[PDB]
Amino acid sequence: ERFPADFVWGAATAAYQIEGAVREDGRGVSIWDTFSHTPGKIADGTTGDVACDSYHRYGEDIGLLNALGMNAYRFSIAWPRIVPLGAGPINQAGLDHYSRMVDALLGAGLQPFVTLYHWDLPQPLEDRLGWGSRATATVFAEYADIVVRQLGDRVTHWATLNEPWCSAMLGYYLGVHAPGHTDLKRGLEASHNLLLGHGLAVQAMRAAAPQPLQIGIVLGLTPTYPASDSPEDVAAARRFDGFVNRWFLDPLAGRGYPQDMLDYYGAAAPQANPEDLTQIAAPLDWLGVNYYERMRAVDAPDASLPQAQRLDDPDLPHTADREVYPEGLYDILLRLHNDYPFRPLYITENGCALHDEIAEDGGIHDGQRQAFFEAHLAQLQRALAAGVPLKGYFAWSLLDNFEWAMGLSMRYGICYTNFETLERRIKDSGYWLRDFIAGQ
Ligand code: NA
Repeated sequence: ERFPADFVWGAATAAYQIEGAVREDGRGVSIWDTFSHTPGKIADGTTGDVACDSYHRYGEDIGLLNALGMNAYRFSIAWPRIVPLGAGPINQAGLDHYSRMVDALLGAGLQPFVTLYHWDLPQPLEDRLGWGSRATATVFAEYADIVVRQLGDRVTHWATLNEPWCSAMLGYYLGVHAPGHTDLKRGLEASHNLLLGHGLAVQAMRAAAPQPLQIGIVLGLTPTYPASDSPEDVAAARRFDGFVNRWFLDPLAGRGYPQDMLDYYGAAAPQANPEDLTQIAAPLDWLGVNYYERMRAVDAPDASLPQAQRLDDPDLPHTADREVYPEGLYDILLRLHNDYPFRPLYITENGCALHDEIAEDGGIHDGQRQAFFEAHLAQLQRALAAGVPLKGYFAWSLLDNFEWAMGLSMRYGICYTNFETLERRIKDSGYWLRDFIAGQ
């Protein structure tokens, strides 16, 4: 029933999703400014131009985290605020902003867990192919250096990237995230340059740091299960597992890219010399897992790569946008612990979206979200029992925000955001986490 006395308890956000103030204090244009301002890309016509106004209202965010009894806050720094041209001079006003925010967090007893890259590539870099270019890896590392030099006296726990599978595949293969390209080959190239940027950044950060750091990367992992034991469905499960999970885990673990996937991708695979693989495998202090759903896979020979489609289970619960499968969190952690070298581990996102409203009494009665937390935290207890070296849990999200291609329409917060007034209110699931955490 109990977590470690020193366990990290937080909630998570990303800069473009919450900050607003997109032109303020020298901020440059990101690929998500471009993409959200492109008609038709966002479901509901919204942008991150205002979002939660957390650029001005991070004090209110800190107020929520305190009310919840949290001891940590996962958030991202916007590259466009720091190096507005992407490769070029720094913007001291950007760094001063996050400096003040860091001091405010520490003053409140909240450990900052900083993500350097949460999808907001400076547009001038995208103009030169973005993650399709190796040069972008080099300048990511330079950005990482600058940030750690200024803030690494106070922040020990850093993640280079958030969810490179999204940035590469949704951004450059499927076209549903910024920058919105639709080419497999470019998606795969982007994956390699993201990974190379990660590895270069780790090295740069260790050199630039004023004290030893605890550096990780954050991956979205989706445990995958064949719908039957047929060779066709099992192979479809392996292909999906490789496309999402092992493509990133293996090179990070020093195992190269998975050979099955290299053979499957054929001519679309990127050109990956041994020197790049050595850099990609730069030793980490921790690994973050973002966990939402499983994939129950059936073979789908006529679909695009990886030729595997989800077989829905209507007896399972569904949220606004996903199937619920808490057991998958235990499965993927047990696999990491036993099969891969990363440790310790943090759950850097876990949460759900629902059609939340303010009820007549003023509260938000999101029982399904409460039950979602309760069920996933039970699986974490099981994983801890099995010896998994788990050191923290961050709910996605602290508050409702701009949820990428779904816009403001898809509410993941444990706090409700009124996007007209910018008032935040804690949901019932938030109060449950508060009281659960206080018990711990
Ligand atoms: Na439902």
